[PDB]
Amino acid sequence: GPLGSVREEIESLVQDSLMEMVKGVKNTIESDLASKKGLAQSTTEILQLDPTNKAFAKSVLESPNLKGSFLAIGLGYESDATVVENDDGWEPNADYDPRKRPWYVDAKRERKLVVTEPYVDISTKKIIISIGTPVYQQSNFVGAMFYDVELTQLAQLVNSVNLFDAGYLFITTKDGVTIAHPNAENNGEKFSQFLPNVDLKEGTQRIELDGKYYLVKFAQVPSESWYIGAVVDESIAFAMV
Amino acid sequence: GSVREEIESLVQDSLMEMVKGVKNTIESDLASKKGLAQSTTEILQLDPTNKAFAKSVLESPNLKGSFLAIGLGYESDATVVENDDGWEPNADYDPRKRPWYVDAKRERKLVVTEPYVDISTKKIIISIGTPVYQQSNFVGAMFYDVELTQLAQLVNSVNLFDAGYLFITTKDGVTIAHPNAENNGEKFSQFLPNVDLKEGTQRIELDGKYYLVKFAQVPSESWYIGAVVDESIAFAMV
Ligand SMILES: NC(=[NH2+])NCCC[C@H](N)C(=O)O
Ligand SMILES: NC(=[NH2+])NCCC[C@H](N)C(=O)O
Ligand SMILES: [Ca+2]
Ligand SMILES: [Ca+2]
Repeated sequence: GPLGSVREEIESLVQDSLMEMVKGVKNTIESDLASKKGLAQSTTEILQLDPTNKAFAKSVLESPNLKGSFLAIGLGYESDATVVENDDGWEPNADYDPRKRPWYVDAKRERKLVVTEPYVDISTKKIIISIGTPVYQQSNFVGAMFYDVELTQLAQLVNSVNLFDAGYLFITTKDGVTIAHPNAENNGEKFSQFLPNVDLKEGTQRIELDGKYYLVKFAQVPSESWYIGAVVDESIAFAMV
Repeated sequence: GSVREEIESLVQDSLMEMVKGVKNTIESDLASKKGLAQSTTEILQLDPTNKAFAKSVLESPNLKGSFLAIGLGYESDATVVENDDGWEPNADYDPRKRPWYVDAKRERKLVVTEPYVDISTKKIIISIGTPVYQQSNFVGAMFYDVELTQLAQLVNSVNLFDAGYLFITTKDGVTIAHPNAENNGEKFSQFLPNVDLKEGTQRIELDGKYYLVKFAQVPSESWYIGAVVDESIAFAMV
């Protein structure tokens, strides 16, 4: 056990908290996504019993349980770029082409159910992930569907945990864009503005920022390709143990 | 003694682990299936009397692949719209005298039955039961059969080093999960007499052998998780 027996206990405790958040993120988000996946899949299959029937589509997407399980649900058509949608607070722009949206492109490309990476919603302007499913009349691609999922539980998980008064946990994208933070205004920004000179990589990093010493640990969430980050002030943490 | 109390401690650890495992697999499985059964019911409420529409929806691949069997019983014709390729309701089959129907009709909402023997597959199953409405008329009820195979895997995955095993019963003591599957369907007292279906620690004597029995209740259902060990064999191992 090399130099820093109190410093290798901090690192060990941060690793403990980091691992629980990893399991914590999986046990909430992934189990929720799995539930929402099957719901989106059945909805897609039921809808292509009569895909061009947009009245039937609106009827299904206005169904209370389905309507209350997602932020918003919609269908974009290939030929028309017509959008059937169930959000009582959103209607397409003059400029809104579904066929060039991330959930659409992914669904058409994979020819199966897809999940997008965190992007900022157009109506809500919050960062969300969307469940994308392709729609087929009968082997002919007519369009794709979006099932918006707000990352609320990520905001709750991160807020709850306090790394023994020395720091906090946070979540970024694969490109280091913050999506969950105790202070929510860091969301949408690259984590380099509140935590500069830190590489987005799994493992342990130690840096000095203007007279302060910080301990940083990153872990990945393989299924959603997110990074979970842990920061503490090593000086405060050291004296505390 | 201290060693006997350690055994009781280790049995409790395995017991609590199993309770957690049931909630982390079965309950999350039910949670996902309940949301699906609820959305499926409301979709069918667009045209409840449409036999063809119901059939085509119940035959949708993902929906048909997420349940053991899905059906709709009517209050009038007593007819059934089923999606089981290998079944067809006998003349003696009345949907409205089945557990899922009465429970769903009694309640305002979606319901989950106690584990019961499937009339067709003869397996032990639970059914998600929902009411079907038109104009706010009760026009019938639906069932969503769920196999309890994930219980068998949990129960079978336990290795207590020949000292004992874990088992699951209903609130009535009817075994629905056992390392010896031949005990499923019978009351647990058939192989474990003089044990009350109560939460807590019990020590019994059976055929010159001494056993330690510990029960825990799964509150969302009413299932009891049972933990049993041969105290002599347990002493031997640890
Ligand atoms: N609730 C909404 N904002 N719906 C429309 C946008 C859907 C999806 N987030 C997109 O940008 O394509
Ligand atoms: N797999 C089946 N065939 N299920 C239909 C018969 C049994 C069903 N649980 C009921 O009592 O309604
Ligand atoms: Ca709207
Ligand atoms: Ca049939």
